[PDB]
Amino acid sequence: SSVSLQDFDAERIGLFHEDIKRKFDELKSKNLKLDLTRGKPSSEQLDFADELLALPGKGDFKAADGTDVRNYGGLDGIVDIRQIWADLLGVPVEQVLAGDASSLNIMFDVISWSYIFGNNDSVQPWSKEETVKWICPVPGYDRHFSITERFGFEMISVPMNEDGPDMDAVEELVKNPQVKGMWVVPVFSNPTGFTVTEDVAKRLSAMETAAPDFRVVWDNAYAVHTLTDEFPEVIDIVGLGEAAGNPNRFWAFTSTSKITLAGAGVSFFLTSAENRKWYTGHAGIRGIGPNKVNQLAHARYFGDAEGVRAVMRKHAASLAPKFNKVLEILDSRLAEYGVAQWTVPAGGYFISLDVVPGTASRVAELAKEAGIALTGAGSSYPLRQDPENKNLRLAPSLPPVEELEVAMDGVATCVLLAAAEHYA
Amino acid sequence: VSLQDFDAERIGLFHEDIKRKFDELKSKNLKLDLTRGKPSSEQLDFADELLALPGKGDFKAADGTDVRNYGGLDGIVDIRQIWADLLGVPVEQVLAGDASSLNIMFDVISWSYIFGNNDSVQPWSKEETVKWICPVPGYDRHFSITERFGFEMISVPMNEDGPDMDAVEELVKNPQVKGMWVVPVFSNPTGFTVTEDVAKRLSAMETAAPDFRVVWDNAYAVHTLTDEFPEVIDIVGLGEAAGNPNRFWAFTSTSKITLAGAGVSFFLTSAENRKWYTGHAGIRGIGPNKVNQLAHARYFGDAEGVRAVMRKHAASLAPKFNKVLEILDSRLAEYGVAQWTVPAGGYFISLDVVPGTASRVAELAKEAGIALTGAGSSYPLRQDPENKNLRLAPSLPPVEELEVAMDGVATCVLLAAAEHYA
Ligand SMILES: Cc1ncc(COP(=O)(O)O)c(C=O)c1O
Ligand SMILES: Cc1ncc(COP(=O)(O)O)c(C=O)c1O
Repeated sequence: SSVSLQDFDAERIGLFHEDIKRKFDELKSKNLKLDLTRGKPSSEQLDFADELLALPGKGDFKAADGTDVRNYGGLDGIVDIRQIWADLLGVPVEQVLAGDASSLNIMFDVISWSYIFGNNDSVQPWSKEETVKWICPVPGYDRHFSITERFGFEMISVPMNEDGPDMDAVEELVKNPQVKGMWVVPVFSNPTGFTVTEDVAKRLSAMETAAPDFRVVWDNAYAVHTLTDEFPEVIDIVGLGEAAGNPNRFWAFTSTSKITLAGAGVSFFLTSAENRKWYTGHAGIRGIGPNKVNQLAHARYFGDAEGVRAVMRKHAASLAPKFNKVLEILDSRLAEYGVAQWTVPAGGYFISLDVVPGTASRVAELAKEAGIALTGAGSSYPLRQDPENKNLRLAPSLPPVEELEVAMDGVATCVLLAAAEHYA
Repeated sequence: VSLQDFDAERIGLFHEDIKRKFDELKSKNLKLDLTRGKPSSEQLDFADELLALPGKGDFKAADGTDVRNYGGLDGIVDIRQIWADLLGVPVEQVLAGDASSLNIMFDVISWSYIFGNNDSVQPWSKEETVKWICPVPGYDRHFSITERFGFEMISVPMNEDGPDMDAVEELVKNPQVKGMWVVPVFSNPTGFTVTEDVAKRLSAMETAAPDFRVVWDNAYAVHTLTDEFPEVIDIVGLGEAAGNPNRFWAFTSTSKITLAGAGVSFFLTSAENRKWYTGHAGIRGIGPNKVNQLAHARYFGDAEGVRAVMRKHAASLAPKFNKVLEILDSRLAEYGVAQWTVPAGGYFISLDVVPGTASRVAELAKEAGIALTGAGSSYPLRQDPENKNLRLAPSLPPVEELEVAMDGVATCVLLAAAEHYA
């Protein structure tokens, strides 16, 4: 009685194909120009931080330790913003470095410097190895993969599961000394929405790796970025490494790009004492230090960690209805057919949609014909290669709800037409 | 009579007297510092408004870009256009970054080492040896970058008209030589300025390395002490005219214009070099801080607004330089122990003392509570082969502290000289 599309008989699927073609032609007739690709805050979210454009303000230029933020010096970032983030994340302030307005920049730099110089645990620079391998949980973040691609690292994929990366697979892979590191987005992961559990974190902390200088990039970009009233747990991953006897394993990051201003916020690097010393030793050759004025501006804007969480409540209220609309259209158009699976995230910036394998690129092509921009098939995979051609990323944050409704209704029609083509 | 011409008896008397004066200095329990090439608080106060810019509701660049959101690797048009106008170059030449030009210099060297630059046949990491030309006295933070990368640094004199071009043109015949540092206007620390003729030689010279780069770090491009602004040679244009369009990586910043560490940096280079840079920069991140760029554009308004700011800096700094020069004149000139630059701009005075004594002068000054930068600080690997050069940084302290500090330094110079000759 219930029958999925893949189980429709030959005639039934042919007739379905004719029907959904009608619907697609109706869609194309609307002459839409809509875009579901932009993983960035809306204007209304950026409005929240309007005061920050006037901070720290005339005459307000002393950090909490007396530092004149207007003059040179200090590689670590100012104590005011470091302490707020330490309090927010529940870690010792000593673990926290605060940078400029890009956490990606710091991730690039620590990889780059490991490549040139070696890290503090290296016996030689990564540039001297015949092959460098890097573990990539998928679906994941294109800008991560682009860094390791640029450096010529062989990227080895593993599944990103509901509780984190597949640890049976990771534990096996790291037995090869070619493997130097891995990427993970541990909370509301980009784009699955999945979150690393304590058990998986402990496995990452305790596993033994063949490379003596192996590093996990723990890019906690969505550390407080809830859609609900409940904030996710902040695992003190640096502390878990230390407890396991692998203190230098984790390079942890976060930022305020999706809290304040996207591209004009403050970044953070959290790591062990030996790793911090290594980083600041190199960073002090690269320059005199980060922008302390913007750090003070941010400290004044937030006040304290509760002030950060109050801002995140504002973002949640803005984003929630957008996620809800996408989810409700996916359900109302697709659920009955058994053609697609999608995440129901509790935070972060994306919904991850799996369609009939072999059809994701066709869905994106159909959507384009109908004036709806989707992120390309494979975009969440190393080298833009999804071996199942099934996954699509949806970005609800920017457009208004009315645009999301029309666009997602269109996407649903494209999913069904591509599926009908595939099965017929 | 110069000190070096005093006879044994006379130098002995001099030595005893100056040693007593040094002891009297050391008893004052001073805590002074002539090392910091930083703007003073009074200079930083000029930009107080900038701490509140661009202000609520003011977030659009001139082309309509929302500066609060992601994207754009080149910097915003407003600040790029002001600097293009200020420097007299096409706006297309100008990239605007974050608050450190050193960071960009480091990056382009690092990326040449890892990846090669756009004219490389292989990354610099693949070379057995990389050599780099270092005009001296020069900037320690430049030399620290090339030291960190393990490049062999080859010194050449920084003369009044720029680097010794006979020496440079010979050195670049060696394909191991991949580049060169220069501070081309009010050079750090000599105050010397590259002439048109030397710039044309740099632009036209044949280099053995196909991917040779000059770092033209024009940190003091508008940083006059007199209110006469120096010529801005369009060095990128000169390289283009000479048929070496990709030779120059040019830099400047607002660190000594607005806020030191919270300003805006600039990278000026050829089209092919810009494409190479932004290709790599776009992997490193999503782009620079456009809000601070807009803040700076609003603060200045236009190139004339930048020059008005530089006049404020000149009026603050000129009396400090004058006071230092007056004390050098009144304590040292008659003895023939020292020579010093008399700069028209920039942040330093370069002082040469009796050869073999610079480290002793710095040690004596430290005993007396006066911090001087160490001997060799303006040389690669901190190695001044004559042990004669010292840097003086007048900008931060008030002139009252400068007079006490410099009087003490002069006593140290004379004691070290007396020890040397006795
Ligand atoms: C996983 C992840 N990391 C990093 C970033 C970008 O961060 P930043 O602006 O600090 O470079 C993003 C985008 O928000 C992201 O999704
Ligand atoms: C020659 C030179 N270049 C660069 C700098 C530092 O510039 P930034 O703050 O833009 O890194 C200085 C200090 O003013 C300098 O003397």
